[PDB]
Formats: sequence, C-alpha cells, structure tokens
Amino acid sequence: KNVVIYADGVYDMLHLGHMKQLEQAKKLFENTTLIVGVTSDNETKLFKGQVVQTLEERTETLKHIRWVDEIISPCPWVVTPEFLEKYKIDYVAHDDDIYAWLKRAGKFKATQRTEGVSTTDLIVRILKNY
Amino acid sequence: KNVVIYADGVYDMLHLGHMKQLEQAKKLFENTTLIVGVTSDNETKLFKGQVVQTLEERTETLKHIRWVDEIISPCPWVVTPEFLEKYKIDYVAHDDDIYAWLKRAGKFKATQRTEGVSTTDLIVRILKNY
Repeated sequence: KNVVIYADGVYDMLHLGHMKQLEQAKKLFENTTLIVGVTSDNETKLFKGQVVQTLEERTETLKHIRWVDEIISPCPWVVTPEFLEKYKIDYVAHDDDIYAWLKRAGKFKATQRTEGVSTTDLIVRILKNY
Repeated sequence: KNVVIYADGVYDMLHLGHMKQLEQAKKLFENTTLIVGVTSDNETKLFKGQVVQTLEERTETLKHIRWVDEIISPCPWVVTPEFLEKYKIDYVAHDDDIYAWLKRAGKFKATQRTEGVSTTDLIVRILKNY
C-alpha cells in the first residue's frame, strides 16, 4: 500500500511553488514515501545555470518541509531505470521529452508549478514600492 | 504528557532561521503540540515596521513546515495570561523585558535565532558577485 515517489530538482531558494509541488507529490496516493533528490552544484551550473545556494544549503531547507520523507543529496542529474530499481521507486513526480520513457512505463506523475510566488518576485515586490 | 507550545512572530519571508526556531520550539518536550501565532499586517507595521508579505502569504508558507502543528492567524500582538488559558498553552517559546512575567510563571522557553541565513542575505550574496 505504501508507494515510493521520487521528486528531483535544484530547490534553489526554496519558495511556496516548490513547497506546493512537494505537497502534490506526497499526496499522489494515500500512503507514500516522498524521496526528494537534490542536484549537485557542478551539474546544475553546467546544465541549467547559476545556482545561488550551495548543495548543503539547498538540502538543509528541505529537512524542514512537512512533505519530505527522505532525501538523496546529491542526486543524479538524469533519472535512469537502474536508479528506480536501486531505490525501489514506483513513480517519478515532476513538472511536465526527457520523461517520455517514464510515461511509457506508467511511472510518470505530473506536478504543477505556481507562478509569482518565488523569493525572486518578492524582492521585485519590495523594489517596486521603492 | 502532551505539552502545548506557543511560538508567535511575524514570519515574514520565512527562512532557515525561522525554521530552526520552530524546530527548537517543537522539540522542547517529548510530546508537543506547537501552535504558531502569526501577527497581523496592521500591528506589525505599527509596532515593528515594514512587512513584505501579507498575513495570508506569511500564514500559507507555515502550512508547509514540518514542525508546525496548529496556527493562530492573525494572533494577538501581546501575549496575555488570559490567552494562555484560552488556548491551554503550557509554554511560550520565543527568542530572548516583555517576557519577564512568563519567566516568573515558569512558562517561558527560550529559542535561538540563526544569523546570515535570511532571504535578505541571499540577495546580498548574489549582488555581491555582481
């Protein structure tokens, strides 16, 4: 009955958007274990771009989030089938094609982003009144 | 055996410092209920100063924090003895004299702030590399 959900990401400057996505992942089934994977500094810079917080800082914030049950930090940049077997993962949860193989296998669960809620946008809210 | 802990605050732009204080409050005894009080917009502006996020925004983030069991939002600006009886609160947890009456009653629990971890300081980290 317990379903293992894997949600990976950078989780830089964690904000309400991240938190709601993690809540969604956690609640995909009645009884879950939500494993969160946190990408390495080098790979994030190489493949995505600038990261503000270090891996250690990004991982630390996630320890305080209600929905997070387990953490893999650093996690691999690319999810593989071998990874799913290694950690006994039933579904990968991510915003929604690098995930076509997961959809084909029945192992992809879409989660949604929330706009306008990022730490970034809140400094813009301050500077807009300044 | 269950102990009711009350931690009030503004919780503006919630950061790791807030989260660690909430963790400390939650862990003051073996079995607790941690009630978090969130100050109103008007009273925060009147008595403390500028607030970036609205009461609704500040309350919403706290729903995602592992350590938070119950929320009073808005909460009163000043804790009273009548408040402690109303909500069956055993201890007030706060950074550490408006709290001398709580210490005299045996109902004050100190929690510690963490410096350099605020959302504020992370934008300064970006702008410092710019």
